[PDB]
Amino acid sequence: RFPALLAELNDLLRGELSRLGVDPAHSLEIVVAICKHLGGGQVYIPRGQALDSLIRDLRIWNDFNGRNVSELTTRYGVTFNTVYKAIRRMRRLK
Ligand SMILES: [Pt+2]
Ligand SMILES: [Pt+2]
Repeated sequence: RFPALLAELNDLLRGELSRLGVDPAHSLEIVVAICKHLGGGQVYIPRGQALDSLIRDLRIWNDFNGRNVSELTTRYGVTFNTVYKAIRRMRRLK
């Protein structure tokens, strides 16, 4: 699909680019980096809930510094249990 998927990936990127200001011409520069470091074979991109659960945990575990779980439960409005599960998740993914 890539002639078409990469084409879509490009338009989406230059939209979000100009959206954040950045000149919409650096999109192609970004599509190249994604494909260059991520490419090789095929990957299954999650759709709904699986994706949404991951985005939540990614946001949480990226704010974790090793000792701020209390701060994370307050910033994200979720329970200690939810935060610890996200953490255990960065850890498990190899
Ligand atoms: Pt790489
Ligand atoms: Pt880590």
